Amino acid sequence: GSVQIVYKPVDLSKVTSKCGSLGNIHHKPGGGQVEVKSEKLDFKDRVQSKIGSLDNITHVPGGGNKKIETHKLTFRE
Amino acid sequence: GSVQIVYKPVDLSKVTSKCGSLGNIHHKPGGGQVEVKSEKLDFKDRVQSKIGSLDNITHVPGGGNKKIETHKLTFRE
Amino acid sequence: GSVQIVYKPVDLSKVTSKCGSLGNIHHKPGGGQVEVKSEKLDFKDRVQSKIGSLDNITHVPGGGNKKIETHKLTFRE
Amino acid sequence: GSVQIVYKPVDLSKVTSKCGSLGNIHHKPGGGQVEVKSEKLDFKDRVQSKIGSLDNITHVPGGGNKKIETHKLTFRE
Amino acid sequence: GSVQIVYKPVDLSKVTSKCGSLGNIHHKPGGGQVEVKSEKLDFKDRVQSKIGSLDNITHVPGGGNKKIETHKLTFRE
Amino acid sequence: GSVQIVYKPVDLSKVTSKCGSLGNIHHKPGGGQVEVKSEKLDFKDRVQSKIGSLDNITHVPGGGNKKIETHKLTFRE
Repeated sequence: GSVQIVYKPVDLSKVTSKCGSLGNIHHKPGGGQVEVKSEKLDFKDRVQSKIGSLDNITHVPGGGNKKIETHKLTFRE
Repeated sequence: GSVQIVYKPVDLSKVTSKCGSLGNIHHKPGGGQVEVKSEKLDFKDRVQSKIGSLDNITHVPGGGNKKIETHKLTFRE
Repeated sequence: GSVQIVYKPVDLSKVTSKCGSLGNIHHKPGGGQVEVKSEKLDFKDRVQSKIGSLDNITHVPGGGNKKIETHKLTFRE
Repeated sequence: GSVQIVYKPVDLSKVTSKCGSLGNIHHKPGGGQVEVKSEKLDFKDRVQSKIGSLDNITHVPGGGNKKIETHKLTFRE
Repeated sequence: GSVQIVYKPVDLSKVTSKCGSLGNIHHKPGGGQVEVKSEKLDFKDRVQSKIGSLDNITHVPGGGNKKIETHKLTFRE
Repeated sequence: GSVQIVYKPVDLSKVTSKCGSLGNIHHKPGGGQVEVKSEKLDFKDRVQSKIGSLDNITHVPGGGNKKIETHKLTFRE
C-alpha cells in the first residue's frame, strides 16, 4: 500500500515598527561591587558557567523586531 | 491500503507598532553590592549556572515586536 | 508499496523598521569592582566558563531586526 | 531674565477610504450658451476675475482624500 | 538674558485610498457656445483674469490624494 | 545675552493609493464654438490672462497623489 505526504506551509506575515525619535536616554548608575570566594571548582560534562560577572548595557536598537521560526517534518518505517 | 496526508497552514498575520517619541528616559540607580561564599563547587551533566552576577540594563528598543512560531508534522509505521 | 514525500514551504514574510533619529544616548556608569578567589580550577568535558568578567556595552544598532529559521526533513527505513 | 519656549506637537492621524467599484458615471449636460458684453476694461493692483466662460468638468478620483496643516511659532521684542 | 527656542514637531500621518475598479465613465456634454465683446483693455500691476474660454476637462486619478503642510518659526528684535 | 534656536521637525508620513483597474473612460464632448472681440490691448507690469481659448483635456493618472511642504526659520535685529 502506497504512502503520500505533502508539506506546503505559506507565510505572507510581517513584523514592523516606526519611531519619531529615540531621544536623550541616560544611563548613569553608581559603582557596583562584587566578591565571590571558593577554594576549588570542578566541572565535568556539558557545563556552562558565569562566576563574578559585572555588566553594564545600553542597548537602544533603532528597530529591535525579530521572527523566530522552525519546520520539522519527520518519518519512520 | 493507502495513506494520504496534507499540511497547508497559511499565515497573512502581522505584528506592528508606531511611536511619536521615546523621550528622556533616565537610569540612575545607587551602587549595588554582592557577596557569595562557598568552599567547593561541583557540576557534572548539562548544568547551567550564574553565581555572583550584578547587571545594569537600559534596553529601550525602537520597535521590540517579535513572532515566535513552530511546525512539527510527525509520522510512524 | 511506493512512498512519496513533498516539502514545499513558501515564505514572502518581512521584518522591518524605520526611525526619525536615535539622539543623544549617554552611558556614564560609575567605576565597578570585582574580585574572585579560588585555589584550584578543574574542567574536563565540553565546559564553557566566564570567571571575573566586567563588561560595558553601548550597542545602539540603526536597525537591529533579525529572522532566525530552520528546516529539518528526516526519514527512516 | 531667561525665556524658554518648546514647540513639540506629535501627530499619528490618518485620512483613508475604500470602495468596491466606482462603476459607470455619465456626464451629458445639454449644450449651454454664454454671451457677455462690456465696452472698456481698466485694471490695476490685485485684479483676478474671469470675463466670461463655459466650464464642463468631470472629476472621479478613486479616493479624493486631503490633509492640510500649519505650524507657526512667532517671537518678538 | 538668555533666550532658547526648540521647534521639534513629529508626524507619522498617512493619507491613503483603495478601489476595486474605476469602471467606465462617460463625459459627453452637448456642444457649448461662447461669445464675448469688449472694445479696449488697459491692464497694469497684478492683473490675471481670463477674457473668454470653453474648458472641457475629464480627470480620473486612480487615487487623487493630497497632503499640504507649512512650518514657520520666526524671530525679531 | 545668548540666543539659541533649534529647528528639528521629523516626518514619516505617506500618501498612497491602490486600484484594481481604471477600466474604460470616454471623453466625447460635442464640438464647441468660441469667438472673442476687442479692438486694442495695452498691457504693462504683471499681466497674465488668456484672450480666448478652447481646452479639451483628458487626464487619467494611475495614482495622482501629491505632497507639498514648506519650512521657514527666519531671524532679524
